[PDB]
Amino acid sequence: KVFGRCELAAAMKRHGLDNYRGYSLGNWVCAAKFESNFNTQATNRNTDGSTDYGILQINSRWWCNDGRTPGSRNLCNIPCSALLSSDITASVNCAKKIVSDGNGMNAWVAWRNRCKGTDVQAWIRGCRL
Ligand SMILES: [Cl-]
Ligand SMILES: [Cl-]
Ligand SMILES: [Cl-]
Ligand SMILES: [Cl-]
Ligand SMILES: [Cl-]
Ligand SMILES: [Cl-]
Ligand SMILES: [Cl-]
Ligand SMILES: [Cl-]
Ligand code: NA
Repeated sequence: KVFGRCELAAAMKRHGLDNYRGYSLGNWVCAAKFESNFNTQATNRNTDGSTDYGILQINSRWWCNDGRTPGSRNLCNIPCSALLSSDITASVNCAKKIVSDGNGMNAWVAWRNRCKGTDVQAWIRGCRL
């Protein structure tokens, strides 16, 4: 599913991501924009052999199981395929664990490089939330 911007903001809020760990909703929407362009089915292979899955490009090195990432963990206790669903529940629940892991949203390199410090409220501007 390719979400609309406000549609995704609303779904993230529904699932308790707004201000989670102090990160406003616009931070999450901005991260999703640059990770997946709001496409739940996005996948990308990393140089290390791991793969990133879903709207927030969650990595199989630590967070989900895909059966083909040697030496990896599955700390969200989910198949990586769950992160591609039109229903964002699994991605949101896993993102909550990731953002709590110590480095906040810097876990998402694209958030650090493209969202951090910017006017992230622009991403939810105009939305009925
Ligand atoms: Cl957009
Ligand atoms: Cl915001
Ligand atoms: Cl594996
Ligand atoms: Cl393969
Ligand atoms: Cl594990
Ligand atoms: Cl699994
Ligand atoms: Cl949803
Ligand atoms: Cl933080
Ligand atoms: Na894994």
